[PDB]
Amino acid sequence: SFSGYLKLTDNVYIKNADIVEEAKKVKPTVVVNAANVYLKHGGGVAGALNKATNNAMQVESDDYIATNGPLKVGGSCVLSGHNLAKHCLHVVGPNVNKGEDIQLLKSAYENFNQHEVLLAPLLSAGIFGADPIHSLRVCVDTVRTNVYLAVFDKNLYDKLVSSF
Ligand SMILES: C[C@@H](Nc1ncnc2[nH]ccc12)[C@@H]1CCOC1
Repeated sequence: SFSGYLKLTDNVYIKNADIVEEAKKVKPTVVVNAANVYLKHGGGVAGALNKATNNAMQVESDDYIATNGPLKVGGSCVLSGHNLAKHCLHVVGPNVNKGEDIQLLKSAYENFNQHEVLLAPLLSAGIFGADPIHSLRVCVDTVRTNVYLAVFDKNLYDKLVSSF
């Protein structure tokens, strides 16, 4: 049901799109959230996905943290996808603006290998402060399952494709 994606490799595809609008159209099995360790969905992809769930994602996430404590940087958890997907895979990439080790980006992408197909953003890019060209290269060299990347910024999408 994914449409309009450019094929980059055997298993990685990319499109200039808002991941929230893509999830509402496709209703995939798994949508990836660019989470932080506390699952506090304030801005970027996380704030946008949470708003589309009418804050149900944040209520579920607060119950998960009250029970389990915070995630690790590089880690993940599977929660409901609410009205957007069957499941949401909350993945924590390193936030370079907070001094987190960029080597953890490969560990973050390894979480995608537990799922046959995913709709996802570029981890650690945008407000997380890492170089998006590096994030796409780590994605391609780490993920083996089928990943559909939605990149919101038009200008960054064009740069990612033309430098691939
Ligand atoms: C990390 C990434 N943020 C998003 N990529 C996809 N869907 C999104 N929806 C809300 C944010 C968002 C970068 C910021 C703009 O494009 C690249």
